[PDB]
This record gives sequence, C-alpha cells and structure tokens, in this order.
Amino acid sequence: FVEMVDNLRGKSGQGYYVEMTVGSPPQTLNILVDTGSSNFAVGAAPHPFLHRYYQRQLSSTYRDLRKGVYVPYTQGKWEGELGTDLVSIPHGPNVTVRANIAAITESDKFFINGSNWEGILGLAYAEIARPDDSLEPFFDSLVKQTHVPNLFSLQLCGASEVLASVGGSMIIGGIDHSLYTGSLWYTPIRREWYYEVIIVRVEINGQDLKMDCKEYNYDKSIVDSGTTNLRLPKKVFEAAVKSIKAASSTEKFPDGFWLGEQLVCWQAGTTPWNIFPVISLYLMGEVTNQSFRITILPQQYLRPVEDVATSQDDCYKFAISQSSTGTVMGAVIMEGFYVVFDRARKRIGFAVSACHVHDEFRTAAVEGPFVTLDMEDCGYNIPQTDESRSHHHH
Ligand SMILES: N#Cc1ccc(COC(=O)[C@H]2C[C@]3(CN2)C(=O)Nc2ccccc23)cc1
Ligand SMILES: [Zn+2]
Repeated sequence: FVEMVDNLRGKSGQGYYVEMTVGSPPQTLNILVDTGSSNFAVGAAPHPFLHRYYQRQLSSTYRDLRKGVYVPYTQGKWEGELGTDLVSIPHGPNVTVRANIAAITESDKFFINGSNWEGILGLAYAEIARPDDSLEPFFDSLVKQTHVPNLFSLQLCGASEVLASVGGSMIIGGIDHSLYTGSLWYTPIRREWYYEVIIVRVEINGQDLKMDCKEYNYDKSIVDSGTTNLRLPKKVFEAAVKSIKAASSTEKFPDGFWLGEQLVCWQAGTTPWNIFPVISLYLMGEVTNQSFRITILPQQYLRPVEDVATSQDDCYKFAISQSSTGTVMGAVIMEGFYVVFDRARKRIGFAVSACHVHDEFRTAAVEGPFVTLDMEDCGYNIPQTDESRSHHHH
C-alpha cells in the first residue's frame, strides 16, 4: 500500500482531498474525501473558487443519464447533471472504474476559497445517496467492478499568508500497519447509511460528563472526514465546554474563542498544553457490554492558525462546535487515529496514528476493553416522517 501512502493533501480546516482523473482523455481533479456522504460530484462549470472543473463534453467516455440531482447539506448546497464516466485514482488502486458522477452546475456555500478541491468523494452508503439509493456510490462500484476488498482506511495528519498544509493517506482496499501503533479496536456500524456509531460514555480529563448516553448519540453519531470539527449535540457541547473551560481556567479567553470564531495566541513555543484536558469518547464494542476509548489531546481539538498580524505567536482555533444533527467525529477526532472503514464486517476500527500531534507528556490513545453490566441502549431512533416512510425500496 506504499503507493497510496500520503496520497491526500489540503489546507488545515478546509478538507483533505485526493487526486482523481475523470474521463477520456483523463481530466485531473482534486476531490474532497468525505465519509459523511455518498455522492461523487465535481464542479462542472466556472466558479470564483474553482481553478478547474470537469468538462463532460471533452470526454469520449461520458454518458449522460439525463437526470438531475440536488443535494442540500445545511452548510452547503449544490446541484447538477447525473452521468457516468471512467474514473481512476492515480495514487490509489491500479484500476479504472465506470462510476456515477454528478456534474455540478450550480452551488452555494459548498466550495471553499483556498481549499484547492473541486469536488467531493462521498464514501458513505447508498442509503443517503441522492437523489435516491438507486444511485450507486463510487466505492460500491469500485468493489463491484474490480477485485478491491470492501474496505478503506484513512490516516489524516494534522498540522503566514496561507493556512497550513496537511497530509493524509487513504488506503483503498486494506490496512497499512505502518500507519499506526498498538492495537486496532473496532466499533460496530449501527446502520449502513452514514458510518454511524454508538458512544457510550464521554470523559473530560478522566471526569465522566454523567449524561444519559443517548444524549451522546442524539440524533446520531457519525464518523465524517469531510467535517472539520468534533461536533457535539447542544447539551453535550455545553457540558464539555464547561468542563474544558474549568480545567483551562488560569486563562480567560473571549466568548468568540469557545464559539470557534476567534484565535487565541501565546508567545511562540510557550503554549500551556497541559492546562487543557484530554477528551475520551467511549465507543460501543464488538462484544456486548464492552467498549473502548479513543482519547484525543488539545493538540487535536486546538487548531493552529498563523496570525499574519502576530506571526511571532502560536495561535489556535477551538475546533469543537455545537451540532443539531448529532455527534460528528470530524477531522479533529480522525487526526488522532488511523481509522479503518471495514464495510465488509460492518465496523470501524481506531488505532493510534503514527502521525498524530502530541507531546512528551501525553498522546492520543485507543484503549479497551471497558465493561458495563446491563449496559443500556445509547442509540436514538430518528422519528420517521411520512415522506421517508412513503418511499419504496425495490
Ligand atoms: N441529501 C442529502 C444529504 C447528504 C449528506 C448530508 C450530510 O453531508 C455531510 O455531512 C457531508 C457534506 C459536508 C460535510 N460532510 C456538509 O455537511 N457540508 C459540506 C460542505 C462542503 C464539503 C462537505 C460538506 C446531508 C444531506
Ligand atoms: Zn413499490
């Protein structure tokens, strides 16, 4: 898997993207790797924020599906024309796949100025593909047309006139043991739409937040590489911030800091890491009543930004934010861990990332098992609307 190692790039907080070619002749595009979605889609017309885009009509292998598509996120929104074409990853498997592609023709708050990506690779399941689950997602097609094992793994590596470059690896088709240390612990995928998982317990510096564990997973908990922050449901976010405020309280930051909207700085090299607590999420084990914990440092949740105007300082952004659609384990979480999307056995593994940022006193950790007698159910059941209910699945 050496040729796939380090095949991701980007700018800190703006998404990791992989290089892909679409069409014949091949057009190269930098594509956001996003496990929080299931569409493959590329900018397909000019845009202030795009250097380039996919030109359907310059590809001899393009087939129009004569079908339109619309995907609204909440923070985002794009639409386009559905088609298929030949697709490959230069720093991936040595294969070419015919896959569905959405040619994006209009968008809003989707593309990111400076991010250097021109599309999105949705690696989640067909259930959340648009317009429906009959649109075969990229990964399904790849596994189905080639011999590629039904598994991929992600190692995202965290970091004056530009934001910091990041590097990552997406290993398509297996697990590169050089990308982690220690044990790989697996949590069941609750349902196959998002990479939904179940958190059973949260600790801030050893201290249990003591909430009904259902609050952790309200209304779901997902692993999303295409989300920058660790995002937490309102109740959970407030309790977590309270505890972090409290451990870090020899330092009094502005509201805007905790709201993720403002940098705080120290003299270069003098950041008092150790006044910031570790955060541990306990995840449901493969064995009933078992859990393991993934433990991140302030080096994951405190995100470096070089101030143009105080460039002599180390400055940081708080990259834990509030959610109203559940817990999102975003890059902040992922950048502690080598994460294994084991679709074949319907599970997600975490191990300590050989590239995670740490210090001489603490590291990100993956630890288990932990055991609960008569463990309750921490899963939430999303209310079923009539729209959703009325859909057939043939
Ligand atoms: N019909 C639908 C449908 C499908 C999936 C989702 C959920 O999509 C995600 O979570 C993806 C997309 C993402 C980050 N991850 C986002 O939300 N905005 C944004 C902006 C830019 C890049 C990536 C993203 C919501 C609705
Ligand atoms: Zn029917």
